[PDB]
Amino acid sequence: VSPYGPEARAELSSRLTTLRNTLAPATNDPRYLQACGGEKLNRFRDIQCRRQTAVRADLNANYIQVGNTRTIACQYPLQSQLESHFRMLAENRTPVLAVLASSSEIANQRFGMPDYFRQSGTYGSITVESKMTQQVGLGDGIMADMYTLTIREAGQKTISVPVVHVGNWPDQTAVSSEVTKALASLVDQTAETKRNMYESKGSSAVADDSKLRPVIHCRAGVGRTAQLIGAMCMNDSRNSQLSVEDMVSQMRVQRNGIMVQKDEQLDVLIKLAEGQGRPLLNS
Repeated sequence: VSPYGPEARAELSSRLTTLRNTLAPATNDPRYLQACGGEKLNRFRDIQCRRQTAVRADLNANYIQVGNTRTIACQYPLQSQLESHFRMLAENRTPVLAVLASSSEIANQRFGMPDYFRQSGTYGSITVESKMTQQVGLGDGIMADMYTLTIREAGQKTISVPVVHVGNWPDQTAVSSEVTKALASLVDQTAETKRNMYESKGSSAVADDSKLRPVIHCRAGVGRTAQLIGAMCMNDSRNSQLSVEDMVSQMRVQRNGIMVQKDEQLDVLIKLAEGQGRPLLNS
């Protein structure tokens, strides 16, 4: 018996599959947040948002927790959702926003994915100012671009959020383990330098568990986002013993059944798992 063999992984896929089929949204499904007024909520009719963990009423976003690791996964905001997207960023006092949508995607107007973090802009009352800083090589040609978004709203405390942007991670693909672990750490490390900044400042958002969470998003927020979230979860010593099965089941139950979309992305979390002698299945 090898916990990571052909057999074992076959068992993992059965379970995980039944869960996706089971979590599929029905029409007006009560488990999922529904678009109000006819305004559009969902980037893709079928990538839905669990009502219970929903962050705001008008975004497709979710508070997620696997083990002891808390973050917020979302979809790329549609143009009309930006003033709320920034609001959530500000109120969460975001220690870091990781964006995994490639530059070709954002570039292509057909996709309607605004280039919101790479330049200055005014949305409603919220004015934003971007400023590029370092640029880090993660390996295998992958590269992260770093920015700093300053969010200003009249009458509100000005908040700046550090952005980490992996511009060349194609949609529907998995970056290797090594680039993945390399990315996860770069995200954790950025998170703490900023958490530490609010901490030495006495911000009460530190007490609060709905705040100071890493916001991550790609295109649909179930693919490239999941894989990263599964590797941040594994970087936490506290999340010990938590198998891949639970890991995948919590993301899926707290967002939708498409979390960890492709079988190759899942292979990556199975690789990291094997590398720590971490279990795949439960029991």
